[PDB]
Amino acid sequence: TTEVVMENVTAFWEEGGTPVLKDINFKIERGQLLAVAGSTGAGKTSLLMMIMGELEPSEGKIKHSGRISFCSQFSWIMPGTIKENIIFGVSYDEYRYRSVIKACQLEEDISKFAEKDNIVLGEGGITLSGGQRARISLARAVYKDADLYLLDSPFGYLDVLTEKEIFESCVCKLMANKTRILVTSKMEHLKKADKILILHEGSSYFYGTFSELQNLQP
Ligand SMILES: Nc1nc2c(ncn2[C@@H]2O[C@H](COP(=O)(O)OP(=O)(O)OP(=O)(O)O)[C@@H](O)[C@H]2O)c(=O)[nH]1
Ligand SMILES: [Mg+2]
Repeated sequence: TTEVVMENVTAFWEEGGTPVLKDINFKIERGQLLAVAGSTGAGKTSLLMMIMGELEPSEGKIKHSGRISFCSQFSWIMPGTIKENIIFGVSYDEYRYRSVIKACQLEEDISKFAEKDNIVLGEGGITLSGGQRARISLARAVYKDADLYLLDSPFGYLDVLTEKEIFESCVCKLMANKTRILVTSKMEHLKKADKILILHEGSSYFYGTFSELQNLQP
């Protein structure tokens, strides 16, 4: 039925501090995509942290079940091959790995190296670009089997067309049956999402659909 719910959620990082989230409400059905938008400091990553149990509500209720795969907004690499970085301790399957690689446009990068998927990262040899590290980090999160994918601004350092292509091939097509929360501000992502939550300084600036928002326009 419903995969993730927040109801009247208020939370604080620090006792007696200012609330980081204020009366937040949303629901995601199984297989849907929630886009979470808002300016820096609005509370988007903190919302993800609450779903992951790192931040408890002071008011309100939260529902979520099952395993989570989390993609940080800060890309990271550990010493090892590009294949090891993407599978990252999960069991290996050639078809699944290849599908993720292709959806993240990493096939083109990998094909250029003599060592192919065995190119070694994070050990002083290859220095990856920001966009390469972001696509590897996204691929790692998408390769993991999970009930809920939390993708925190995963398109760092990508030009707008590459971002659009990967949003479509990875988030929309490859992950079509999966419950997804994507922190993103881009118009097409909000338009393709089943629901949109725009945060501003902890509060719900807007919650609904892109179509509902368009209907409010003069
Ligand atoms: N005390 C404390 N404050 C935090 C922590 N993490 C985030 N914050 C603060 O909580 C507010 C929201 O922060 P975030 O949730 O990281 O904001 P965001 O929407 O993810 O911002 P961007 O990632 O820059 O787009 C901010 O005012 C932060 O200063 C923490 O671990 N401890
Ligand atoms: Mg953040």
